[PDB]
Amino acid sequence: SMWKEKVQQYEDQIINDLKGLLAIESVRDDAKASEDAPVGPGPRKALDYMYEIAHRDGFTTHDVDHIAGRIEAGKGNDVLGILCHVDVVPAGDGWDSNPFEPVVTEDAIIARGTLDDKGPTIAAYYAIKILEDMNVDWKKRIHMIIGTDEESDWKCTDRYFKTEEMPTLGFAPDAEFPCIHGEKGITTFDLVQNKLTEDQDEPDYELITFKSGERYNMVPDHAEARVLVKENMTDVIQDFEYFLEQNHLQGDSTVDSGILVLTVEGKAVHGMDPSIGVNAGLYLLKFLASLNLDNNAQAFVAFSNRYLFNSDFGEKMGMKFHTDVMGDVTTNIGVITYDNENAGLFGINLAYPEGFEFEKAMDRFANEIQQYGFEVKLGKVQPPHYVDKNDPFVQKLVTAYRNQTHQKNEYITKKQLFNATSIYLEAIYSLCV
Repeated sequence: SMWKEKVQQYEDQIINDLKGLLAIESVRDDAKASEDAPVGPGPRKALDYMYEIAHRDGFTTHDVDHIAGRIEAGKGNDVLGILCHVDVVPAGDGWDSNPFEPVVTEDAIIARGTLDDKGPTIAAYYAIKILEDMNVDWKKRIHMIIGTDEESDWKCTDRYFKTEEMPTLGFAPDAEFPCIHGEKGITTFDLVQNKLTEDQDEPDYELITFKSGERYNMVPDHAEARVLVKENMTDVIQDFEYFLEQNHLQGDSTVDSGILVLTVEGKAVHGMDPSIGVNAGLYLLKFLASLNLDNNAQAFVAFSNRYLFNSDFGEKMGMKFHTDVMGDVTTNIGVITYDNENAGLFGINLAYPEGFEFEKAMDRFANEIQQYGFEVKLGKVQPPHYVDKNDPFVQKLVTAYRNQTHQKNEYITKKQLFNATSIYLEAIYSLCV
């Protein structure tokens, strides 16, 4: 395309830069490591080499303990990350050429690291340099993140991500769980009430059943309470209507034979953002809170009100947590049930960004709850993670690709190399410009 010519104007500089990087015997050497070169002198030089060309070309860089680092470009809130590495495996068995003296041929360039990774690392960097030469007007920051330690897999756990910013999206071809934003974390768990089989006076109201929602991460738009009314009913009915209008709610009340049936409609919406909908079940419990109920029903209504009502962002559970780009901890109450025999239950869906402290928070709350006769039953934990095929950059790469088109004696084709730059080039452009 136009992209392809563009690169062709940088052919010699790409080759030169590449040669320079292949010529470094950046092989792991644990026995000669130091604090200055934690995996040995080679990889350290290869990482330094990258910072030099970055500087030569005017990019800011940032080093992390001389094991990994980044070359920075672009402008804006979002950060696209491209993760690569400059360490290389040993050459070893029967090379027809010097593995760390690159030979550039007519069609091809021959050396260790041509394929993994030095070639793609250079392609990526040149896509960025080319775009920069255009003096193009960026809308995203780009972090070319460069590692040296084969032992790490780019986890939010590993040395770089302990302290450096997490890319909001990106490409990390060789890691299964890179620290890149992707999928919100998500769990479920039940809050279960301990039944209280004790003795008490007859109550103005006995809650017989309550049901709202189902076991989906949706905001329930329907709730029903069936209540035994000791004395008269005109007051409760009148108050329910008032409550419905004060809260701008559709709902309704039905009587038969001493049983009052209270019904509240809400607004279903996905549980991944509950603030947007209206939880019928929580609203109905909110109203029950004003009544003299039997003990168990009253503790159950009370619990909803202390921890649940009007707390879409985990606030009343001690779990508010805000992320600069990745969103907030979110709590949807998808299911609420109650009956005489089993007492009460609340099903919670809790969505979190990396890296909210999940189990620590649970434990704290798990205990706070003890005093109220409520326990936590843990559902499935699905931690935040990156999904390569959902990633908007990986996708532009596949599109850009479509638009265009440990061995011995490893080599890379000139054409493979320039094409790789064209495709990085197109994709990065479309996405950050």
